[PDB]
Amino acid sequence: MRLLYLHADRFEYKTVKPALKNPPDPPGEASFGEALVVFTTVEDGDGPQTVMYAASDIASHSSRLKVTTVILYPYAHLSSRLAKPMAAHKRLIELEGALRTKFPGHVHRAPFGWYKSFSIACKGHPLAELSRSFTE
Amino acid sequence: MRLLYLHADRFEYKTVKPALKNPPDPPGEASFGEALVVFTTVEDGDGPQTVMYAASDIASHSSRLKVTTVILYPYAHLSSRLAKPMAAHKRLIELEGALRTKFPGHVHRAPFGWYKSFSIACKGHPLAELSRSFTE
Ligand SMILES: C[C@@H](O)[C@H](N)C(=O)N[C@H]1[C@@H](O)[C@H](n2cnc3c(N)ncnc32)O[C@@H]1CO
Ligand SMILES: C[C@@H](O)[C@H](N)C(=O)N[C@H]1[C@@H](O)[C@H](n2cnc3c(N)ncnc32)O[C@@H]1CO
Repeated sequence: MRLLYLHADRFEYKTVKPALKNPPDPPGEASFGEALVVFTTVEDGDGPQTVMYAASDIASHSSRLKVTTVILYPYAHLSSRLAKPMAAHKRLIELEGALRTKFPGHVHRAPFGWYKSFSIACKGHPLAELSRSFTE
Repeated sequence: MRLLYLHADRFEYKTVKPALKNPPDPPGEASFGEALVVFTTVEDGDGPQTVMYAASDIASHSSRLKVTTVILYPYAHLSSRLAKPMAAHKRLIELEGALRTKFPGHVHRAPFGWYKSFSIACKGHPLAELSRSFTE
């Protein structure tokens, strides 16, 4: 699992066209205030332990930033070892569930399988932008 | 070299604090209209051939999108095999020079060595967001 932690003053996205033949999440759109935006690439070989590591780190980083909103934003472009679409959608479902057990704020899981337009205003401070890898 | 091609309706950034002890580029800020924003991570082992590959692909992708502006945005977070700061600044200088020989539009090299705040409005269409690796 490759992740990118963007501490944003603002985030919003809208799904456009389907990217997979059968996108497992309905289309949609959302906009946010301050939020840690976690760009998430599920990698071939992520399982439950990977998920719990990532959940723990996401919650601890958020606590550091004092953020109360976390967006889990599926992203196919952070690495060159992706899990297949089905497996990836499952791990993201589990990652959302797992993060709720470690983080008291708002957790928003963005839809998986769509091309999306997004806007972000990413903060300029030293820890606004960090990358993370998790494995098992 | 790891790259991320973000086809944006809009982009802007401002440098905040220094990130290296001696940032080789002066501080600054800029804002743009439509533009391909190339998030660039220089990897340990990039040389001249890597640069020319990336320049060729950047120019050809831009031609596909019919964009006329390309931002080369140094980014330390796309991979886990970075070149050292000096080497990376050099390759980005060369990448900017090389891209001018293949792409007729505006090429903006963002400053290297700063923490930055940025805003992007990234397009929703099928090729608005692509990743690329180049090696030699
Ligand atoms: C394209 C860009 O605008 C958008 N943001 C996008 O990347 N959409 C992805 C994810 O939502 C999802 N997806 C497929 N594989 C994966 C994976 N291994 N890990 C996470 N998501 C995946 O399916 C879409 C196409 O790959
Ligand atoms: C932090 C985030 O807001 C900002 N956008 C940032 O990443 N700043 C980077 C690059 O500008 C540059 N830099 C250092 N190493 C590299 C490298 N190997 N490749 C490209 N740039 C590098 O030095 C800064 C700190 O790593």
